[PDB]
Amino acid sequence: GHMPKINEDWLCNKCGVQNFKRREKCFKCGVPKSEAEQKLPLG
Ligand SMILES: [Zn+2]
Repeated sequence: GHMPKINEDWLCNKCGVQNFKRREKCFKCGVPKSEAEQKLPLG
């Protein structure tokens, strides 16, 4: 079926955490995912 693959995690640039893969911001540091690991061309 579908596969957005937005739930693909993102390693933070400050706290460096493995998050809930769907987080817009880190659970403790609160850095934006847009300011972290970029994904495949798909909004
Ligand atoms: Zn963070």
